[PDB]
Amino acid sequence: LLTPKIVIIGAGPTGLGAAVRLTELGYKNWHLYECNDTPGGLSRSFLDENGFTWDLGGHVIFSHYQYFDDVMDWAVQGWNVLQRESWVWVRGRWVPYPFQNNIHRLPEQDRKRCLDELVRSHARTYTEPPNNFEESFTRQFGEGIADIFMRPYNFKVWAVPPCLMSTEWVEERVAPVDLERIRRNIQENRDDLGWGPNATFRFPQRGGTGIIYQAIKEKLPSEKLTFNSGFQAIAIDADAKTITFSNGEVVSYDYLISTVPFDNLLRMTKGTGFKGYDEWPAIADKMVYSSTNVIGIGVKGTPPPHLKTACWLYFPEDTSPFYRATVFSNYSKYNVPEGHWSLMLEVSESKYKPVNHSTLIEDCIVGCLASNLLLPEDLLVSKWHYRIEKGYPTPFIGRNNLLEKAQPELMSRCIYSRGRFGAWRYEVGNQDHSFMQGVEAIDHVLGLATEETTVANPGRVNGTRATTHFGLL
Ligand SMILES: Cc1cc2c(cc1C)N(C[C@H](O)[C@H](O)[C@H](O)COP(=O)(O)OP(=O)(O)OC[C@H]1O[C@@H](n3cnc4c(N)ncnc43)[C@H](O)[C@@H]1O)c1[nH]c(=O)[nH]c(=O)c1N2
Ligand SMILES: O=c1ccn([C@@H]2O[C@H](COP(=O)(O)OP(=O)(O)O)[C@@H](O)[C@H]2O)c(=O)[nH]1
Repeated sequence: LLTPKIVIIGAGPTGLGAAVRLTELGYKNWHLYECNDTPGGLSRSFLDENGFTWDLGGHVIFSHYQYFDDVMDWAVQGWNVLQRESWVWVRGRWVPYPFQNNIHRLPEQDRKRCLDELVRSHARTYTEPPNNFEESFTRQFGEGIADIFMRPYNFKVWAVPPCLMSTEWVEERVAPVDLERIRRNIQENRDDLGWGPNATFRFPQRGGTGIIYQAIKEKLPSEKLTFNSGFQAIAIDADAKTITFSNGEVVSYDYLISTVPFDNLLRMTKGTGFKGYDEWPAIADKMVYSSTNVIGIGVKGTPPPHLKTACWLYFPEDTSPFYRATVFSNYSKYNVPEGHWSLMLEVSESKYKPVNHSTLIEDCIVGCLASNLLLPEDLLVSKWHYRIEKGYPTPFIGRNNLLEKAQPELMSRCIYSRGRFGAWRYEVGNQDHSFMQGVEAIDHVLGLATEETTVANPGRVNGTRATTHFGLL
């Protein structure tokens, strides 16, 4: 029985998600193309010349779907399960994540400022909802929390002024505060712990996050996968329904599951009969994102007592260039050579926030010294660096309207643009979301489902847990 030809571009979690579902269904007429030598995309891991494994920034596995959990169990045996121990370095103190719920750990005067400003913003009411993320967190948390944490931290990570960001992506990312709880915490010095979908997470014992997608790759039919730099897609002809690669090859498709960046897709896709086609270049120009610099510092010995069981740490202040540090050796003993530990640092970059790359590593090290991560006597054996051009899809004001101008037109022509940058929706931008966007796209294409829940209803997916199992486990 011959079936429509499905081509997948990209072997990150989204693409592999589509491939896995097809495999589960026993579908035969499909092929996946990837221009990297290795599966995983932004979820790959790297082994440096000194024996240190690196992820591309802190990655931890936590799932909103039974399906993805099953896939993880199926792909990888040997998981470490950890309770999140995450902190914020601010005003000379270690404050438990989330900052806003734990202001009792601030020095007295900062704590008083945070509480008082929180009381004052409770006393202020408004006719209309906030127009942007900054107005939103300022009204919600008060000027104390905003000044000490929300504003400097959010610029430091997003590399975009938060006043240019929308407000509805925050549901599972920005914890709310309760004034009565906060006052009680202050009376009792009682930490407020365990908030959020990654309060518990898991991480592979060996090979970093990338081992997951390597194992997945090895489970799929090898003949249906292509990993080669010549297979970078550089033109989509939607009339002829072909994909032209950088090596000059041309292949046809009935359906295209594209996980390349949405801006890249719009600029390389040509055809007739697309409504609004002439606007595509302006749409692509308006898609806001930040780049991500990953710096891996390998250190002799063992981490200091205050970092013994730390996971990831946040740095709102200008004494460090990185917004986050991960004690990556605490996820697995095998991420480092014996007798060492490691810090994985993240520095954002954009048009609003340029980076001097020639001084970046040394600046990170100076930042570690100033932020209680390293001491002058620490011995550094590895200084790894990796720059991601497209790191975060900014939830910028106007994003949905831009997306709605092209996405339904692409889909009506059998082109499904999905994943972290394929759909450009940060709030469903993690590994489980991405993987499931691939699974769901296949379901839609094959008529098993009438809608794609994850990419279309971020609120629904993150408010519940999907219960359906993965059959190959
Ligand atoms: C700093 C940082 C930190 C985190 C995370 C990201 C980043 C940058 N993530 C998000 C996670 O990385 C993400 O959800 C997935 O990698 C996205 O999956 P995709 O397949 O959508 O994109 P992704 O970028 O992964 O994959 C796309 C693939 O398509 C390929 N491609 C692009 N253009 C092509 C072309 N023209 N031709 C052929 N191939 C092409 C690329 O090479 C790439 O391999 C995360 N998630 C999580 O669950 N927990 C976490 O803690 C984190 N933390
Ligand atoms: O103590 C904190 C730390 C972070 N955030 C917010 O949570 C968002 C998500 O950050 P996180 O490290 O959860 O996600 P990631 O950067 O990995 O996408 C950030 O942009 C912050 O605005 C917060 O409200 N309180």
